[PDB]
Amino acid sequence: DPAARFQVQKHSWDGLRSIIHGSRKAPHDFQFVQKTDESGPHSHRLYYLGMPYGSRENSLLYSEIPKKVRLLLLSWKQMLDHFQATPHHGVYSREEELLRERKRLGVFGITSYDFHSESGLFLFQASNSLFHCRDGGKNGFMVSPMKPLEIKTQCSGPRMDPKICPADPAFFSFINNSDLWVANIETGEERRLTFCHQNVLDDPKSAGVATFVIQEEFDRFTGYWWCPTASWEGSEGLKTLRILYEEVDESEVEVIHVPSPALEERKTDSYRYPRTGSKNPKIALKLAEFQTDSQGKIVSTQEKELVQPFSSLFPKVEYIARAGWTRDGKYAWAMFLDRPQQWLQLVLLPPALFIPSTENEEQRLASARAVPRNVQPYVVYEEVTNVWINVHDIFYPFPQSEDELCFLRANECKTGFCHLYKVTAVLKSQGYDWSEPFSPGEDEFKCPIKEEIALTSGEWEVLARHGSKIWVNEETKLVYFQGTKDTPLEHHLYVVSYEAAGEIVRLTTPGFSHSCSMSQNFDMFVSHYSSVSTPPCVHVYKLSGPDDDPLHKQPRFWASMMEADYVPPEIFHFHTRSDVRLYGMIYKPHALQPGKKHPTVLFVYGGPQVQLVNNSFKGIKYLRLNTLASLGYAVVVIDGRGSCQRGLRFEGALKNQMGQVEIEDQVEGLQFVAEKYGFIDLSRVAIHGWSYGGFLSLMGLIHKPQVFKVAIAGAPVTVWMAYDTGYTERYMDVPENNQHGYEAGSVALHVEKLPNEPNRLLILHGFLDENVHFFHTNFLVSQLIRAGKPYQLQIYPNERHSIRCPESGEHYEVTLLHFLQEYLH
Amino acid sequence: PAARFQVQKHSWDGLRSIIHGSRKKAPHDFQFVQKTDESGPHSHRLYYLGMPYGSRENSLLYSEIPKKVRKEALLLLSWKQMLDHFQATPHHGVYSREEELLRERKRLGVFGITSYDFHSESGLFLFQASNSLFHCRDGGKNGFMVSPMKPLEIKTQCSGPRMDPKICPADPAFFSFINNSDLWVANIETGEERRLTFCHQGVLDDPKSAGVATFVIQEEFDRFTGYWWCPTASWLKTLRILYEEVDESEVEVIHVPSPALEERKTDSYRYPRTGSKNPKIALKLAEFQTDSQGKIVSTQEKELVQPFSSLFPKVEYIARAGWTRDGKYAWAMFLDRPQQWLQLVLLPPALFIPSTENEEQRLASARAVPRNVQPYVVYEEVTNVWINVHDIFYPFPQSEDELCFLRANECKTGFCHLYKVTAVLKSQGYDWSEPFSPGEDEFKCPIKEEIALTSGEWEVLARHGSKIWVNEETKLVYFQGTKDTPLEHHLYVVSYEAAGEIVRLTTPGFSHSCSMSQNFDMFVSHYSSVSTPPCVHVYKLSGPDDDPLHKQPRFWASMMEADYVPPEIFHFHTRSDVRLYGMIYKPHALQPGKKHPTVLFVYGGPQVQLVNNSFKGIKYLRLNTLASLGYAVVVIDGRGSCQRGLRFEGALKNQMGQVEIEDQVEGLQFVAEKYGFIDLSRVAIHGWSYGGFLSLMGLIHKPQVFKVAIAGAPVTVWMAYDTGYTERYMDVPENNQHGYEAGSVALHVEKLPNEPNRLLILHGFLDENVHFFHTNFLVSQLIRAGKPYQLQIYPNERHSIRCPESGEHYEVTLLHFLQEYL
Ligand SMILES: *C(#N)[C]1[C][C](F)[C]N1C(=O)[C]([N])[C]1[C][C][C][C][C]1
Ligand SMILES: *C(#N)[C]1[C][C](F)[C]N1C(=O)[C]([N])[C]1[C][C][C][C][C]1
Repeated sequence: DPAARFQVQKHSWDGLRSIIHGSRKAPHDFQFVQKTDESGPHSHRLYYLGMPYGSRENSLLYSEIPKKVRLLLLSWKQMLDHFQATPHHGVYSREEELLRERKRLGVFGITSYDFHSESGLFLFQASNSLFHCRDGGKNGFMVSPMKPLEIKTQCSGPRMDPKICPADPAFFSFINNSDLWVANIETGEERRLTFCHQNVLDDPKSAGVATFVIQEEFDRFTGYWWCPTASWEGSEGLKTLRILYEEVDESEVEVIHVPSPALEERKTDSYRYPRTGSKNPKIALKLAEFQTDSQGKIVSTQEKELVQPFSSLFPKVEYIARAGWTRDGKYAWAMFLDRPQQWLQLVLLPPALFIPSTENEEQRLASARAVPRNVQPYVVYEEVTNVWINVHDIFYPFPQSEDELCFLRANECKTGFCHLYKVTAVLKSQGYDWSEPFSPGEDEFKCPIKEEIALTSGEWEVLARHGSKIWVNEETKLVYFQGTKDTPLEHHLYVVSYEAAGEIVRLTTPGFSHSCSMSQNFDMFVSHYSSVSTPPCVHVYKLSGPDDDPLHKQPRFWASMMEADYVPPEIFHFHTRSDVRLYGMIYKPHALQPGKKHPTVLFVYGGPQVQLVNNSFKGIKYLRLNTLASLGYAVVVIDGRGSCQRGLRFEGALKNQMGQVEIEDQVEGLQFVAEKYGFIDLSRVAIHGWSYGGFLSLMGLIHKPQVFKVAIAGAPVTVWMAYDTGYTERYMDVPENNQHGYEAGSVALHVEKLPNEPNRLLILHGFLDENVHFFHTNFLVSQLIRAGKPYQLQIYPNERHSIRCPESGEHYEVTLLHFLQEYLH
Repeated sequence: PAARFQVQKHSWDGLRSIIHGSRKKAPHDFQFVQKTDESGPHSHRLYYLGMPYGSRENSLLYSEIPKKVRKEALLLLSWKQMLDHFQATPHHGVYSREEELLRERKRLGVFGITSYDFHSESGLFLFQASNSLFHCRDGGKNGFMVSPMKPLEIKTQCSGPRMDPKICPADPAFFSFINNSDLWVANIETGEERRLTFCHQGVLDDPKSAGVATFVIQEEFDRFTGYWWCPTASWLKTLRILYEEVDESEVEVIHVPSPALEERKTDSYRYPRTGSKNPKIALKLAEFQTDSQGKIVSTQEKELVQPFSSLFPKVEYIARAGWTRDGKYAWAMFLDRPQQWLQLVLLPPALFIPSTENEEQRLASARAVPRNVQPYVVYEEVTNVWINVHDIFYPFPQSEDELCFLRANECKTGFCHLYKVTAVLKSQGYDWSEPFSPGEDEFKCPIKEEIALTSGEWEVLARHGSKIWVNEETKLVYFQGTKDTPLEHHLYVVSYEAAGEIVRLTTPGFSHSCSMSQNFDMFVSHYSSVSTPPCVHVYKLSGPDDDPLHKQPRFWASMMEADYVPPEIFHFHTRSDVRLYGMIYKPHALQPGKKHPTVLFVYGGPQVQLVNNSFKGIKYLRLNTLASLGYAVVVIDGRGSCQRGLRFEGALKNQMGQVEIEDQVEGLQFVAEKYGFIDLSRVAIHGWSYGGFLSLMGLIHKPQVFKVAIAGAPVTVWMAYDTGYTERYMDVPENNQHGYEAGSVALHVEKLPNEPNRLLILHGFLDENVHFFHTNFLVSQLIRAGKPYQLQIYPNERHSIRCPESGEHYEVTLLHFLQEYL
């Protein structure tokens, strides 16, 4: 009991600063391009985004893949010649900074780019502007880097979301001031295609734009999609180009004010923020045509809209999750969702279904009568559930060979795990009088399913979210994908035949988790892979073997791109009293002496769409947990029920009772860790997490005060009523439908249950947080004062939902160390 | 050793009960009205605003002053209600935005009726209540009631609040108000309403306003009104209103959070930061004609015959305005942007012509204005330090071609004193139809005489509601002042005819807040001392009518009477021989030889004196509570503080932060030697606003003196504070780079402590005076230097913690922070 309890060494504030300062002192976004020159030594050029160790910023790079190897390390050749993509002092525009928050982009420089393979044209944002360069194809392969040519513009403000036109690389598109524009890269000609935008709250219409809740909660960063092929309709031979697009009216969506980064100005910015229960934007898919002559001059432009309203045709639809087109350009498609997020629909939209917009009532019925009777929406798929629809990206339509459609689809709600299915929907025209107005039935456009074959199955998932995707080879009839079949703790690359659902073959080595990228030629892949114990590598594997059995191509290591007082944690697992396997992670105290009992930090997140505990390298993002361990803290992480990678039913334990299930699992994990490992002092446990983790830190202190001595709640969710529609309604329902659950899970309403003793609660929040508004902390403090309750608080004035600036970051870590040092006893 | 007194360490529940155990407005806004009835038993009815001990809200009250009182018994007057079971405070204490902000600008803590207007002959009372307007009739033609009457609400077609109600002096059938930043008028008898200005439309696109005091004018110049009734009618009959018209277009906007935290919205505010543009301003006139039936016939919008910017090129702020009692001239009190040059300017009504968009009509009216008519600059106060705005300006009626007036003047000698002045109004002759450029001293009247009525090393009180009363029969001016001592306000009287004997009418050993009968036969004094709680007594002025200067004030009757240990006032001299006054709370149940930990409670900015001889136990209960636990609490009025004249206050000029802490350290070291109980090893500095600023300056510049600092709502960056206050003491930023930087505590964060537990920051989130930005930007810079801090926010609080539950939490936190860390 006396000598048994390990006392942490108490440092001064400057001492802790030096400790934090001392502790702190990869290739992605790939494009495989084959070289058509047998006499040269290189088979491919691999293009990618990457940040070298010497460089400040992310940039466009390339490596040369050789034809024969005798351990190769590939050189990182620069593409742009001494180019600063990041603007002066890292100070982005408002639109571009907010895109970086919605995409969680910590890195400076070029973060997306667009590529067109045949022409070899690269298109990207840089310097709060647009830029381009040419390599490969007709332009040829460069040895030395080339300066990227800036694209001139008559538009004022930022040009967001550049995309090259697939049908014609002379053309490209962008968003300027919430409208769709198009332009000619060769001639410099620009043309505006939508006219939704003009002042501020007085200007609620926008076009080609994903709104806040769509970006943040549905992972869609665009609301326009190029048609992939061109028509040649007209009198005298003009070429037509199309863009499907989301139109938005935000009139009835509540406004909130968030402070500007320019603190000296003392202003806010206005923002359409749909809180749970309140109105989301009024939405529509519209179509935009434009014609071109043989000289590349944009002749005419047209605004088209659906022949009947979007709200009449699709009466139950609340959000457009995803959209695009078939590869031949025959149909546009969309992925729709109801407001509960328990009913999804994959809908085809023929171009003939769209007619020109006019304000005149006479003209619209003429164009409506001119639409063929056979033309209509075709609902090819319908996913339904008692839990919720997670949006899965995978939807690969095969080109038709009319009257049916074959496609691959990721589906979780059928069995409870996300799996690939091949589906044939039967397209049969009911015949519709589009001029006379129209009320659809409950299954109005629902295609019959001819067959639905399961390609994958089991107690494991195909990855289809947060950038995971399939690669489909139509020669060999194989679908390449990623998944958890080996284990929840490791991502792995698999291959399976979509023709014949037989043997799934694993192509990545076990004991590591893999983030993979395929050649469109299917001859080689990259895997950026890692483990808990080993830092990440990036290797190039060539798929080799006889062409008579392409399923069993043995992956042979070709070459490498990246290689290589930190002590890794140990994964463990355990069963709850209800027989549910939970995984956990422990960092042991460094230089441990058995028999000692050490104070413990329960690091938590615990919300949906995150798995903390898996077999990949943690020392980059979670260095602070190792730093804690270097001082003699036990650090424990538990993936409780709710967390992702374990299918729908595991996730679904949260449904309408957020806060209620999670802490019990965390307590069980903490008590398991106590019995297994001999070094936890349960008298000195601290709970700590950001966002949902801060919410859970507060729930731990409220419901389990004898378990947790202190709480360091970062950016916490204190009032579920103040969070958005998309996230909150999905897990917790609308507020009027779940009064008991909203109240029970709102930490601000249970402040009487928070401690009478001071030094047991530290709150942290970013002042500029536009995700979880500082209100949450403000309102928690308001209620803490009303109940007569002590608290400590730290603001980060130049910081949103994450602490990006290093000096702020170091200060955060020093404070945490001091709070634990002085008060965790 | 055993000598160091250690405070008893309580749990948080313990400190909460301590604070709750400790905590478990007087008659003001007086009107004397004589009873015109020899047979009846009462000489006067005294009307006033007041709040009984049982009652929640402030309300309109009266007492009956009897004709004879028994001199054996001490007679206590009854507080009779005017209104019959009336709630003046709106539902849940939730005022409108305009009305809540007026209560912040006035520091009005109390709920209910905070102002009212009275008309004496008719007996009409007019006042805001229930976010609406109300009236009742008593005295005069209406007669004197015994029991209370229900106040009649005034119906209106206006939407939103009706601000700033005033009865027309010339005709009590009429009254005025502000609705949506424009002047309106209405007839109380007939219910007819008429709008007179059209500056506001239907708030960034809509910058013009009429009849409105802007933010900096309310907050920094003590003017809460932008329109002034003419006191007489010309003859149908015309009635007049002088008004300030205002354009806020070029004034920067800032966003402050709304009280509705759930909304997560802000409110826009024209906030002129130091160096940036103040409003473009103007005096205009609004006339309206009435028939014998009380119908408003016609209305006219009038403007000065030449522009305001051409006539008065150097004038930046309109400090005050009004009219002469006969209605002959309007007048205004002007100021330059440095605030070192003031002008009292008379403005004849004939100088104003109808506004028209037609140039031909404007030149018709412009040619028609007489050549002899003009502005008359009757006074000019100028200084190297700054012009404090003094209210006192009494124009005598003209017994033409000259003007006698009384004027309070501080810049002449360095102390504020009464002078009788005769200006000669001689008409220079002006071609008003052609435009022209005034130079310096263009309209400067010659001074015939300027006689000093008062003089000495002491001040006449003329700010923050202080005023004179002038009796014209007896040729006496009654006033208030510090002639006896800086620590006590006292009532004096002196002849404006013959500048001779100043006679004191209030008893020494107390500080007095007085109000005179306009009949000069009796006064009220609301008075107190450091040792004794406040009383409100009625004194009758008695004696021979041939010698009115020596009327002996005899106590007539009383209105208000009354583990607290009062502090002890002291004084001492600096190394430079400047007398500073100070206050100490000794530790309760002191054992001499013990050395106790100490709280230096500080304010230290301009326009405040903390240390005087009046009761502190109401407003500074927390300082006694500190003392009850064994803290020494020391308060020092350093150089810069008010009540000491201009040169003492002027020690601040262009070096805020630099002089004040030295005087605080000197006072603290003096207190150490004199009183045997200060442990200088355990000294904390604590203050709000300027005090928080100084608490931070104490920690920066004297870290070996002060162990901890509890900075409340601090001024951390002088560049972020307003024009009116900052430019006056610290100049423009372009003119004082060295001083702005030296006095900005946010820029010297490297000098703040490396050790944690030495700095507690506190701030109201809804503070629209000292924006939360100040704390925010201090924290931002604390992070950049790698410096520890603790922080507390008040989410439902502006510049003051008004809500009691917030207040208790604030006090508990302070006790815990001191207990653990001092
Ligand atoms: C945090 N984290 C906040 C508040 C609430 F807990 C959810 N949340 C989010 O950031 C979500 N928008 C993210 C959804 C995508 C994957 C991570 C969480
Ligand atoms: C505080 N107090 C704030 C900041 C600074 F100290 C000045 N200040 C004020 O509120 C002033 N505008 C007041 C003027 C009238 C008398 C008291 C100070």
